[PDB]
Amino acid sequence: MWVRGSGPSVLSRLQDAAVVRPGFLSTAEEETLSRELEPELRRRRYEYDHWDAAIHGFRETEKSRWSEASMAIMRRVQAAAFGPQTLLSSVHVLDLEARGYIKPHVDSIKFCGATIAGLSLLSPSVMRLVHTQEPGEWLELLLEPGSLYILRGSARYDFSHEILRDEESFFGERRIPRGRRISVICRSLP
Ligand SMILES: O=C(O)CCC(=O)C(=O)O
Ligand SMILES: [Mn+2]
Ligand SMILES: [Mn+2]
Ligand SMILES: [Mn+2]
Repeated sequence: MWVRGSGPSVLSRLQDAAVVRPGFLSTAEEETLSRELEPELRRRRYEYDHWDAAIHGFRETEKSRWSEASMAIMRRVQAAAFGPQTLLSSVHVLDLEARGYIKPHVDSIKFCGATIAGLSLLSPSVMRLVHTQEPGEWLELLLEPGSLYILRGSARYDFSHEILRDEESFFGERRIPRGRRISVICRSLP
């Protein structure tokens, strides 16, 4: 079980809209990614936090030039997550510290398209999707290293997403300890 719903209603409506594929990436693929990004990210300071920022305890980069092994993975993501849809010119790499987390938010409708897909690296975390009008409507998705999640349609427009902080990091009743986490985010264009 990598998904948990607030009821079978939200589960029915989002079965093809909020998708997780654990084991999308192989060990080699995970490491290929770690090797390439680590020195690029390590050149940056974890940013000053802002109460009014969705993301906390983070540093990031936008990557558009890839080695051939990495390019192969992006295409696999592209093939699995996007229809006949155009991708943004760059890919978002997010690096969260163990004490870092992401607050509830909908990814900007001006600059993001209908599909968001993301790979998680290094450490397990929990993405919770809560309905923007109804706090009672939610899903939790368990994101282990090497997993690809896809959020599209209703899961991308009508729900918020967030990556729970360590103290609040529960998949159901199970504790998911938070460590440092690298994520690689592909977004469709408007
Ligand atoms: O790491 C992730 O998958 C979350 C990325 C995200 O929500 C964002 O940067 O808007
Ligand atoms: Mn920045
Ligand atoms: Mn987001
Ligand atoms: Mn129980």
